[PDB]
Amino acid sequence: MRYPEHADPVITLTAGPVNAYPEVLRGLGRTVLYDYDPAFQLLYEKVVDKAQKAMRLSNKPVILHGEPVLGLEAAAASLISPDDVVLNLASGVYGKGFGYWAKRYSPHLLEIEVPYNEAIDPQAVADMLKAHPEITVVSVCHHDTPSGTINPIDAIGALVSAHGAYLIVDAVSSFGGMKTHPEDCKADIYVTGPNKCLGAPPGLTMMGVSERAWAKMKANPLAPRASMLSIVDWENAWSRDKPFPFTPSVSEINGLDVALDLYLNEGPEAVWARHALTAKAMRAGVTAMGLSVWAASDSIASPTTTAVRTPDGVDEKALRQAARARYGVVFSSGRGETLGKLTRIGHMGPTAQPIYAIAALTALGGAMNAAGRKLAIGKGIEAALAVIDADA
Amino acid sequence: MRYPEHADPVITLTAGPVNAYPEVLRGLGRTVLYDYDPAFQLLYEKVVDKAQKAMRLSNKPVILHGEPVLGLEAAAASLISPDDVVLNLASGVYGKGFGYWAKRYSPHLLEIEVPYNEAIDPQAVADMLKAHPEITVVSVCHHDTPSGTINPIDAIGALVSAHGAYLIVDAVSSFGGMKTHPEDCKADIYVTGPNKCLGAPPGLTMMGVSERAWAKMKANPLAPRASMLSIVDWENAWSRDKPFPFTPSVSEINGLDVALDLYLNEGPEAVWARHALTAKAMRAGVTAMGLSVWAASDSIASPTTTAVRTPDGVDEKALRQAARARYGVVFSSGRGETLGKLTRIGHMGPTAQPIYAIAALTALGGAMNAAGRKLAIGKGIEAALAVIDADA
Amino acid sequence: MRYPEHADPVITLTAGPVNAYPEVLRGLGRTVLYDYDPAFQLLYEKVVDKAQKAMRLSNKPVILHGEPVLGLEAAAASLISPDDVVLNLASGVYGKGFGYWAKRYSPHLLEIEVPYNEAIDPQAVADMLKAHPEITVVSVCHHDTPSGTINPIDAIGALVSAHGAYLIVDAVSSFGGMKTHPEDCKADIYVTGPNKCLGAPPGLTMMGVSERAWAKMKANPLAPRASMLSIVDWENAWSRDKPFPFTPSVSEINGLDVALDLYLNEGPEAVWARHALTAKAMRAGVTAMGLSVWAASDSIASPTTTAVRTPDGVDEKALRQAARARYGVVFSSGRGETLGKLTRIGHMGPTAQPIYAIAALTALGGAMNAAGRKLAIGKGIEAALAVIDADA
Amino acid sequence: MRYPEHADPVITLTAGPVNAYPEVLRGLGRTVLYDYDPAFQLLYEKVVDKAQKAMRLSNKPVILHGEPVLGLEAAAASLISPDDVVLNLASGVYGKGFGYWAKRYSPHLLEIEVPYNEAIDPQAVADMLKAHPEITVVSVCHHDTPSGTINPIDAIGALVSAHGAYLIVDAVSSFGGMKTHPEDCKADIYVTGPNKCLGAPPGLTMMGVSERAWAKMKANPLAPRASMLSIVDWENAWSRDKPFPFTPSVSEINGLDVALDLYLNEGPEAVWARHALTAKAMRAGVTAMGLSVWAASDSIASPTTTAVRTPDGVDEKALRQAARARYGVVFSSGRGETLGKLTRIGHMGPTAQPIYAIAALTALGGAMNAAGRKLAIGKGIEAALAVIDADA
Ligand SMILES: Cc1ncc(CO)c(CN)c1O
Ligand SMILES: Cc1ncc(CO)c(CN)c1O
Ligand SMILES: Cc1ncc(CO)c(CN)c1O
Ligand SMILES: Cc1ncc(CO)c(CN)c1O
Repeated sequence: MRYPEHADPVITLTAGPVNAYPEVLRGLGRTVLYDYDPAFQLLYEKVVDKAQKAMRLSNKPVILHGEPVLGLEAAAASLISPDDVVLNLASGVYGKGFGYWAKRYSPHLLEIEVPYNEAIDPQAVADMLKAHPEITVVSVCHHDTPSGTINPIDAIGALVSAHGAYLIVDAVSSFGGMKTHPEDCKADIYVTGPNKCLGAPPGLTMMGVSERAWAKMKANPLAPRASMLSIVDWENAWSRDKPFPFTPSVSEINGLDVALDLYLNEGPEAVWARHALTAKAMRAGVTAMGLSVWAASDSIASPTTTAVRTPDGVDEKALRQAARARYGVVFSSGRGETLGKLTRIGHMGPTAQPIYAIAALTALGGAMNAAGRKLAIGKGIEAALAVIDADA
Repeated sequence: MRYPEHADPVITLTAGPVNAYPEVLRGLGRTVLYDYDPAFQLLYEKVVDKAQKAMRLSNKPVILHGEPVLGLEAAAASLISPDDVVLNLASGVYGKGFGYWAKRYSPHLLEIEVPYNEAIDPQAVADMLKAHPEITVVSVCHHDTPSGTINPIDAIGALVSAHGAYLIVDAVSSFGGMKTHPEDCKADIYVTGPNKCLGAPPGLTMMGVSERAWAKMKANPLAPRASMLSIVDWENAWSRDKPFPFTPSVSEINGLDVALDLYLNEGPEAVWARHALTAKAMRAGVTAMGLSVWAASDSIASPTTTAVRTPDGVDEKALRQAARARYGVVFSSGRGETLGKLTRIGHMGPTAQPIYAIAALTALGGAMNAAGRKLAIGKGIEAALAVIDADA
Repeated sequence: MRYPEHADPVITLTAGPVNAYPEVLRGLGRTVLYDYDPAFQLLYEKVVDKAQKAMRLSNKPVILHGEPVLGLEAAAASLISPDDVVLNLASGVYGKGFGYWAKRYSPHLLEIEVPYNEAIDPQAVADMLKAHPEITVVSVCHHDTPSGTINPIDAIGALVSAHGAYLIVDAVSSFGGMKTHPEDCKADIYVTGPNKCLGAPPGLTMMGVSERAWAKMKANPLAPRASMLSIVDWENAWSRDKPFPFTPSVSEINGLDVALDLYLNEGPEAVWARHALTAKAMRAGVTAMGLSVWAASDSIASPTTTAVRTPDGVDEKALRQAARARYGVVFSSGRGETLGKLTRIGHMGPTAQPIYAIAALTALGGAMNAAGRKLAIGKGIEAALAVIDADA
Repeated sequence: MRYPEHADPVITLTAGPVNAYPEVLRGLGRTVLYDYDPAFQLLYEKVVDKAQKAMRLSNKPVILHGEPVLGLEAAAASLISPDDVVLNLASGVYGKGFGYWAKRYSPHLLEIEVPYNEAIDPQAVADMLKAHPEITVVSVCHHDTPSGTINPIDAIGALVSAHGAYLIVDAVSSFGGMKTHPEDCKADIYVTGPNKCLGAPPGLTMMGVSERAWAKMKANPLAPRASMLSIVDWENAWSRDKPFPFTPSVSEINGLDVALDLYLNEGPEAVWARHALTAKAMRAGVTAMGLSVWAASDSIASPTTTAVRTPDGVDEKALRQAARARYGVVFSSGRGETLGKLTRIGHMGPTAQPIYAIAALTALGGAMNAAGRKLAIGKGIEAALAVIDADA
């Protein structure tokens, strides 16, 4: 049998979007209230509170009404002034991408770049900060999703703070899937969203903003105001007694409310543990069947996405097409420089369950063997199962 | 009895958000596909196709992934450059507000302004264009929602086309509720969304873009690129064979898909008819009970919102609070310069049914009489019912 | 304009089914678990607990997996033995109907019957019990829905208990809409369901069973066992550690779980108050516009349904057809003997809000006037509004 | 990690209930119409029409408003009278169970019984009918779910028709998952429902009734009338111009409407193919890892459920508990005489996709090996995958 391209798949095991939690799907269908209805004003405030709790934040996170690219662009536009000296850290497509936004707002850009299967060395950051005491802003990506690798943002954040500089963190594809919070890495702007590990669709940004970041932005006359890019205009919008700069995405708020409930109710530590275990099983299976994990070392592989290096001679696009057509299972391609070079299996929110690693490994192996590889699929499944069983 | 502020209301009869069509609420809970899944790529293309059909467009409308303030800001930022001389037409909050964005992108701003219960006079537009050959861009709001009034955008658009200028039209709260289309008014940029008459929640922008506008925006070094504010980045994203500049709001697209099906299946003309009838009945009831329609004339009153002038001396905020607390019915305040001057009752999508005008009249009259007015509520209901019963 | 018969209506204001609460609609879409999954076994037990709390029951209510006709037939089949002497009380279609089931299970049937707009006199019950000391079972209907009238079941229950007889109560269309509980009327079998005032669809029965009723049924070898009609087989099915006699209606259980939450969370007393107020406003409006409430006295009119007598010369079916076609509002016909003689407007769960009485009165008046009546519709609305305002 | 019993599982792979199709879950949340609303009357008629098309029926199927045990009990109660001599065919729990209801309605019962891993032999049926001209009714179960085995009902039905007897067929867990229709087996009563292969929750019965069966039931003084158990009461209820004996399960009808659309739109043959492939892959994997399929032969194994024999010495209850606790995968126990003897993995509707066989095999193998077995799980997965990859 074959699954047609036009028809829905059986299991979406991508690095996001994945299907939302079923409760979130129902939540998206909640009553759409007028945004100035008192019941909505209360709800919105409560949602900010839940987000604050989930992010372990000492102050209120800002919700912005676009998917997280909005938060990242807004952070650059607001926190980077023309006299700032920015150090951008690039270990993949998103990290490198951010430097282009930094250069938009300040002509002074320094960069540390590593190969797109490696991680930034905190010591290299320290060496750079010593060489360049003029640095005032540092930007880093936690999980550079198209690479499935993780940067040590807490160690990096400690060094940025030691140098009196501001830290911008992209944690879009890590928050909620592993231990990470604005406080942990001493972030001044910490950008995430509910559309990766939290199991909601794309549409909203969740942003931690330090009191020092608030001061800097509010004193910056170039920071966007009366603009979709404005962070400062949303400063007090959490309050039931305050207006919204523009109309909030009411249904997305309903979805986020449920996503936060699910996360908080399950227990963040338990949620992180199942992401890590699913990924660990996946990597063990990949290696056992004769494939290679993309990450330069196991230690930097993401607990929320496994990137698998495309073997020589294998057409990666055809591979994904075959996994879907044969088994109904959808994986992600790479992006930019990693496009065509790897395949990504997400382990995110609803898909962060070890049984999904088993399904993924089988479909990946099956498609690889259809492409003429001679993988030991059974061996891969047993290796993955051994990881699950050893944690039991 | 009293309805608590924290509890949900019984009927939301605002000028938006209103509760979405029940089908749309269910639609929002459809499968969230990976955005590069072939089934989603096809779905997105077919949603753009539906929007093109709904908008009677000769070319593809652009969907932007924020609520229509994004469309309006992006249009200013992309189409208006400092060489342009902008004529902004202002008869209300949104019309005047657009001038602020125009001035951000060009120092040259001329305006025709009328009080916020009037419509722009096409003779004044013709005269202004004649006196100012230097005008290159003209902006106008179709339904300036906080006033419940309509501008004659088709005649205005023809004058603008004859002059040789670009036209930017805000049809956020008119499209889908009355006859209007980019073609009808020779729009170069026509901004709307599904969150007023189309009965979806806030989150997306539907934008008609003329071939001439495309060329102007793509030529302009100052037009946003690699930005939330970019229209040009999204030119080819409708196509199943093309990537997305950033991740689309997948669940909002599911909602839009349903909203467009409802509209096209019902028949746009039939849909416009019931908006207009609901509004006509509303206005008749308002006048018969002893209140005044805000619009300077009945002829410019919107078929998608009835704005009712607050009797001098009545506390409009307390009035709305009373309507919700006594009867569970939610109305909109004014906004900006109409705040405190009037109350708005929306007739939009799911609320554009004449029986809702009856409910609105009773709650409005009841709240007014609680504030010491002596309205003839029965007379109001009978006048509204006569309109319904007379409809041919 | 006209609403086609094939298309959905705007507002369903019948005596049930009405549209479910929106939360219940979402709840019906919850995960369908295996009935022997431990999470479902726990859920089912919790649902019984919630039902017990809502019914103010000293012991567990039984949920049966058919709409309440099942409970009523099962009660007759189980509690009525061939040597029982049954007194059936009939003030309408359902009360009279029950006597046919009683006669199925015992040849000994006595009856008190009153006209179908009147109520049973507790004194007549007392007189009958004195005349016939051999009576062992008495059956009564609380709200005989096709009549929109209420029997004094607590007073009647006290007299039945005084005579040592068992009491079967049909509270299908009263429970949750007014103060009534098995304990209040000393019921031995108390049959209701969530498909009237509780705002869920039809499918489930909620049955209070006294310990004395349990003893009687279990000792009755003719009581249905291994049967859809079995109550006794479900005795222990509430327990997470016990099996289900047959497969429960899992999705209906999900709906009931939400319905109970809504009721308990709002506060039963507050729920009853809004049913009573909506009905009170409705009756005041009916009378003021020149129509007649069917009930012989206002005191016996149901707080959950208003039955309106059809004027001479008016085609009641055509009337309902016109209310729907003209205004999109759906009312109930009568049933059996009341069919063609009255129209019913329900005030049940989601429709038990006074603003719906206003909509109902307008559509009823409008349709009556279309039929050549000359009703004072405005006067009716004002009378209804006066009732609402006097409770404020 | 461990999945708590109180928390939801990851994948329900039981022989039903399984989670409903996502479209059905949404369908259950459709508007609940008044049952006498013309739009519902039409909808109900069109749902019966869809069921008739799905069942390839020459006449209208009857929908009864309880899960299919209602259909089976009602069929016994209506079709079997004490003059009848019933031949009950028993190869499992449901087959044997039906004999109990037969005996309730006629004292004359003959039976052909085989052990609960076998199928009824059509030669034995022919011989029995020959030896017993007095047989007037024959009952058979198509898929006796607690055994995962299939009886040859088409050949059996032809023998029964030749004999001149009525045939009652239980196709609850076969219809929609393999080729079978009332016509195919000359059924006089054919009982099924949407809660197994059709991917809806429990609550409705779909019943094929022959013209001959109608005449027999309507003649029988003992057939239930004015009863939950009545088939005869429902004969004309499909028609938009006819009343309902009691209130239909409106939300279940919405669910059924969607389930039938899914089935008819996909193509019944295509649907049967994927059930059969999923099952075939499952059986291959079970055997290759070292376990035994319960069915006496592969040829009688159901394409909608794989029953796996418990290795002697293994605690089957603890096994299922382990599969859920370790892997979040839910399997069915046996029932009655198969309880403790085997574990069942359903392949039904939404779970009838081959990738689910892979997940089931891994969780089953993992749980078995945790109980001290030494299964070749990798080998099992590879054998299952080979079946998938071989499918022409
Ligand atoms: C690492 C990362 N950053 C930012 C974004 C923008 O939302 C994405 C989404 N691909 C992402 O994966
Ligand atoms: C006329 C108008 N324009 C733009 C917007 C921004 O979405 C709104 C919404 N108030 C509006 O009513
Ligand atoms: C009073 C009454 N009793 C019993 C039933 C059976 O559910 C109904 C539903 N019409 C009813 O209204
Ligand atoms: C074969 C069979 N018959 C009847 C029923 C009653 O619905 C079931 C459900 N276990 C079944 O599996």
